[PDB]
Amino acid sequence: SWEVGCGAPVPLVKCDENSPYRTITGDCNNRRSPALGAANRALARWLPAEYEDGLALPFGWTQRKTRNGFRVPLAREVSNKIVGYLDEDGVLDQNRSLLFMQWGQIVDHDLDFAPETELGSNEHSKTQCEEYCIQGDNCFPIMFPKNDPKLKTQGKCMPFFRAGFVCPTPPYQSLAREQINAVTSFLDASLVYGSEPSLASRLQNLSSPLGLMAVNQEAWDHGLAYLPFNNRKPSPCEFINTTARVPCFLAGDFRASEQILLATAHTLLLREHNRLARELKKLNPQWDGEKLYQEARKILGAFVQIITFRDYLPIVLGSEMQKWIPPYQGYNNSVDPRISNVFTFAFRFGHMEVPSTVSRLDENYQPWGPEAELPLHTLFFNTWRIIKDGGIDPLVRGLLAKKSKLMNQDKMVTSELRNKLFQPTHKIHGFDLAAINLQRCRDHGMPGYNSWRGFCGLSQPKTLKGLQTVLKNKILAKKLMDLYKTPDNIDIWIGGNAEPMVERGRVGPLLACLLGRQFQQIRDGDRFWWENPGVFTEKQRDSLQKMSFSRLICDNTHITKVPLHAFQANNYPHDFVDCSAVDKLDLSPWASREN
Ligand code: HEM
Ligand SMILES: *[C@@H]1O[C@H](CO)[C@@H](O[C@@H]2O[C@H](CO)[C@@H](O[C@H]3O[C@H](CO)[C@@H](O)[C@H](O)[C@@H]3O)[C@H](O)[C@H]2NC(C)=O)[C@H](O)[C@H]1NC(C)=O
Ligand SMILES: *[C@@H]1O[C@H](CO)[C@@H](O[C@@H]2O[C@H](CO)[C@@H](O[C@H]3O[C@H](CO)[C@@H](O)[C@H](O)[C@@H]3O)[C@H](O)[C@H]2NC(C)=O)[C@H](O)[C@H]1NC(C)=O
Ligand SMILES: *[C@@H]1O[C@H](CO)[C@@H](O[C@@H]2O[C@H](CO)[C@@H](O)[C@H](O)[C@H]2NC(C)=O)[C@H](O)[C@H]1NC(C)=O
Ligand SMILES: *[C@@H]1O[C@H](CO)[C@@H](O[C@@H]2O[C@H](CO)[C@@H](O)[C@H](O)[C@H]2NC(C)=O)[C@H](O)[C@H]1NC(C)=O
Ligand SMILES: [Ca+2]
Ligand SMILES: [F-]
Ligand SMILES: [F-]
Ligand SMILES: [F-]
Repeated sequence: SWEVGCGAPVPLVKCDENSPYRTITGDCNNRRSPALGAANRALARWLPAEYEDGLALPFGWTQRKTRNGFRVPLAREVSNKIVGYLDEDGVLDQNRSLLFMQWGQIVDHDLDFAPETELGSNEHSKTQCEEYCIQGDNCFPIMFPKNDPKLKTQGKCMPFFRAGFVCPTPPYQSLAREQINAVTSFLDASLVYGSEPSLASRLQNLSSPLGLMAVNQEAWDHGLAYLPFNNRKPSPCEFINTTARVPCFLAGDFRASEQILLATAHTLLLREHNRLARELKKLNPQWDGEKLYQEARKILGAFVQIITFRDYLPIVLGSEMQKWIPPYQGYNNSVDPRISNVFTFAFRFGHMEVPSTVSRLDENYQPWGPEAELPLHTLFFNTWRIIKDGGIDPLVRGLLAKKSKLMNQDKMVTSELRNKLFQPTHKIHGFDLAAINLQRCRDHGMPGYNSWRGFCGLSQPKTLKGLQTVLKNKILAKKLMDLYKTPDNIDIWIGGNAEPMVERGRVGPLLACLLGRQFQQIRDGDRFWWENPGVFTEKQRDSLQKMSFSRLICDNTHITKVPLHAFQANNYPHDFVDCSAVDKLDLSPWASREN
């Protein structure tokens, strides 16, 4: 008895079988169990969900029920006491480019998404929740503590709706609540091509047989393309400057326009497709619109994988890289490719790497204009800055020349993300990502810190002094303890991120384990992993090993000077070489001789 069945509300079709191209929804990868890794399924559970009433209520819901005999601290008070800081001076990561942070957010959005509950294409709940903070059904407000400034100017709470959950929708029972993953589990650039047929089609240019993606027809960037605008009205990107009226962009993943620098990456990727598409058409004049689409799409997914696994992971995990992700040994069909629930919180470490400003640089990498550098908080859902203020180049240079914020125990998340966040639904720039990240842990029903420490075979502290050693920080450990009473209750997000960083890495033991586990799993379980023999020919593989994020920039913007290693900190003149010195992708092995 497993309850094994629940395969209801989810899109399903026949397995193309023996087809050399990934299905959009992620289905048909695992032949013997077709729905593994597919979009719109439940986040996998490495450990049993822990809810207040065992079944679905989060801890904190019933204001009288304890978790391990203690009251869980209000999400925002954990923010105020531990996560906040004021001095942005000294904070930058001295050997990681702002692209380091940015790539993590791409990978993240390629792997997982637990959307919010709706139930109101018009309803008094998307207003009874924001206007009166009444807890009920899917409205689980973030109450403000006594003494929070925000009390004085904002209200009684920050509205917050519980995340979507499998099987049905409506008021639900039976089993433990499981959240949905509306995105595919495999590193496959689903953020560029979509997870859904439908949406996947919308994205395509099917007015012509060139196998191109749709591009904006209203604005251009020095003859280079932009992402299409969205049909959607209302539109937050429009609401951000009622005078300008520039809607959000349309991409394979709905979160694309959340911040300007993310929209930038999305558009460099689209560009890479179209570029690949044309080139392919040149070498093989007789290929299909579909054929061109899938083939470029396959080369692109191979790209996102190579940079992630060869260039990005080695530096998030550091020395702990070798221990969780041993060299590739072939596709294993028994390895479960599904993205676990805890990963979606483990991967949120990147939030502590986001700095407070964003720069635009001129051709010599000098401040572009008088208002070059801007507060990150005016950039949430900001699209007018790209379209009407220089385009992409000024913004990509910033990613290569600036640095990320470095995780620090006394400085965790910049106030830009911590007090001034713009949520696409409501009106202000007054939300808190750290309190939300904490509240979301409880909604998803996550086990405590020690449960995960135990899961990774690491010591489990039970007293102040024990927590002091694990964290190697005396004061931090005291605050955490005064708010939680026991480490067993410490929310995984704040717990995993409070640990000191491993050698050469950028996350601690617990996080290196949970991420390290996830990545080995989504690589060993992917039938279409690029090295998996039979997916790309040997000569094609040799061609792909030369890809670099640097070249991607050369071939897709008008930048002519770039670093060789793009994630490490690079100083301009000196660390920047001319594009000609950077290896190009030789698309010649993709040639097709008929006779
Ligand atoms: C500064 C720019 C960023 C903003 C404004 C931002 C904002 C957000 C917001 C609002 C959420 C959803 C909160 C909720 O309703 O639960 C979210 C989720 C998340 N963020 Fe970020 N984020 C940013 C950067 C990053 C980066 C750099 C990373 C990692 C390297 C990251 C990783 C994640 C992860 C893993 C999720 C959960 C995804 C899911 O399963 O749905 N974010 N972010
Ligand atoms: C700034 O970050 C750089 C990357 O973390 C780092 O340089 C890297 O150091 C590692 C470890 O010593 C080396 O890794 C590579 O070693 C051989 C070549 O030496 C390669 O064949 C392997 O693939 C392996 O990855 C590299 O020497 C180097 N990485 C690269 C890509 O150049 C610096 O240590 C950091 N700067 C400071 C001051 O610490
Ligand atoms: C809302 O979006 C507006 C653009 O979509 C933006 O206005 C634009 O920004 C500045 C003025 O704030 C102007 O830049 C400069 O333009 C000429 C050069 O061509 C100079 O001579 C001017 O002195 C000016 O500094 C843009 O041309 C301007 N356009 C308009 C119609 O005002 C606003 O800044 C945005 N404001 C908000 C609320 O975010
Ligand atoms: C889909 O089809 C073609 C692909 O090239 C696009 O039309 C060209 O775009 C520019 C628009 O300024 C012009 O040079 C011509 O009108 C077109 N040239 C060609 C090749 O005929 C069109 O933009 C594409 N539509 C979308 C949204 O992708
Ligand atoms: C494929 O991955 C699975 C997932 O871990 C592995 O299956 C294990 O096989 C070993 C035998 O070497 C057993 O002792 C383990 O208990 C199995 N674990 C699970 C979860 O099945 C295995 O490493 C891989 N299979 C092969 C032989 O390639
Ligand atoms: Ca994916
Ligand atoms: F600057
Ligand atoms: F503002
Ligand atoms: F060149």
